[PDB]
Amino acid sequence: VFKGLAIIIRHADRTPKQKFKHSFTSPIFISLLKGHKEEVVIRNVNDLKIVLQALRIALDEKAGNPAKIKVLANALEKKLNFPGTKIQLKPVLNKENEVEKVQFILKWGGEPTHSAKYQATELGEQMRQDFDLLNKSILQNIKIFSSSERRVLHTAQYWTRALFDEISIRKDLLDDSNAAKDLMDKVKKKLKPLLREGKEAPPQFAWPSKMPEPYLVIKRVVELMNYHKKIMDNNFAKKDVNSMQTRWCTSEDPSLFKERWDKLFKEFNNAEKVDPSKISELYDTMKYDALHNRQFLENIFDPGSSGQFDEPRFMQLRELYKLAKVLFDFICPKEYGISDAEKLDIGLLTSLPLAKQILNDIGDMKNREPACVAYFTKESHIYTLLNIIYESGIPMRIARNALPELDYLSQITFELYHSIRLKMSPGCHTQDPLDVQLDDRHYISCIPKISLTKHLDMDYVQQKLRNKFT
Ligand SMILES: [Zn+2]
Ligand SMILES: [Zn+2]
Repeated sequence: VFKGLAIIIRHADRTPKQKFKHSFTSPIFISLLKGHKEEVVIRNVNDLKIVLQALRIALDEKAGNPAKIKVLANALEKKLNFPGTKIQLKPVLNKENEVEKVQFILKWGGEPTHSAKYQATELGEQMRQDFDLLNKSILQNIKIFSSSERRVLHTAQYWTRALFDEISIRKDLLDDSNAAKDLMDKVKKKLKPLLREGKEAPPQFAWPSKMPEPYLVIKRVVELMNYHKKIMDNNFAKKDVNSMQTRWCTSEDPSLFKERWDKLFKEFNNAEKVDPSKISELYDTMKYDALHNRQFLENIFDPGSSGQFDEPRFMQLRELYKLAKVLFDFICPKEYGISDAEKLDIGLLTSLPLAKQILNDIGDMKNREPACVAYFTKESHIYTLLNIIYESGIPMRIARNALPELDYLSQITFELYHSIRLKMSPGCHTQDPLDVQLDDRHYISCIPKISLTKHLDMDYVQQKLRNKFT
């Protein structure tokens, strides 16, 4: 009895955001500022090659910490051609308005990975199969939206190709708005106390019963992190690191691997200083490495041999992955609101325009004689739109805490049949990243959709929603 579909889709796999920062006083580094006495940003690929050349000059004639110029230079050579890669030069002025030192900040990442096109194409083909079995006329009524971010449009483009300018960027609905950033900071400060001292798993807050107090979990993660840093150092100092993995996608090499983890090891070596914003960073890198650098991850963290044969050795690492998922399940989802009122206000400030559009599109599909509208959005809108759904009081089949992580290519579906059925998918998500069978593509298949509600009267679902718009 199908009549239409309004599907919200998250962007596909992306690389972790990474940056190197160092300050230099040598003249060759100061000359990169080209006389300017304020922050200088470099994003022209040709300008990056010139800066790259400056690092090679510094190398031949010692100008700065040689070890640190190599890591910046090596990272830049591999990353100079990636959109979003930039250099920031922050000059430091002394009492006489003279630049005495310049901070060199190299930032890169946040681009869709080589795996994203595969994930998006499978979904577009799957949806073509699904549609050509429900009603072939639906393909003639496809409308596609995308945020302005490159990673989001990238996902939208390959899904559209797989499904069949038609993609209509809509900044007001699907791009980020500073309306909720004022309120998410009020919330962010509220999460720090939840993790420290001895808060007894405050209220429900998405936390397992068998787990000890949040502060104990953090302290154990620090122990596992301090443990693996020493393994990594021991492996770099003794073994050949360049032979620990035969495939390096995205132009990465063992040096960039060490940098991502060296930073995290620095940020997770004192439990009384762990920042809750950095839990998501730790967990984002663990998925990335488990997806794209498993072999090197195995070997560079391989302890060796402890007497007995085949004695399991990746015990401390599996524990670390498990504990990071707990922290990611009870901090990051609560950046969009802790209390129901916070989840509500942040949810409206972020996704109210999109929510009004969806109900109207469902209303049009009822009056037309089926169609589909796909909105490709950043990760933030999926949580917030979901929060609006729950706080509306509409009868659910599953509680919020029970939903799986809203991973890459997570979807929210509004199926119109008169009756509305809500379904969701966690996207390309796995419960055992260290055991999943991977291809050379470093690509995980997508999880089928699950029903959030049953068939609910259309006229009913509009009152509960329009009552929350006050
Ligand atoms: Zn200037
Ligand atoms: Zn890869």
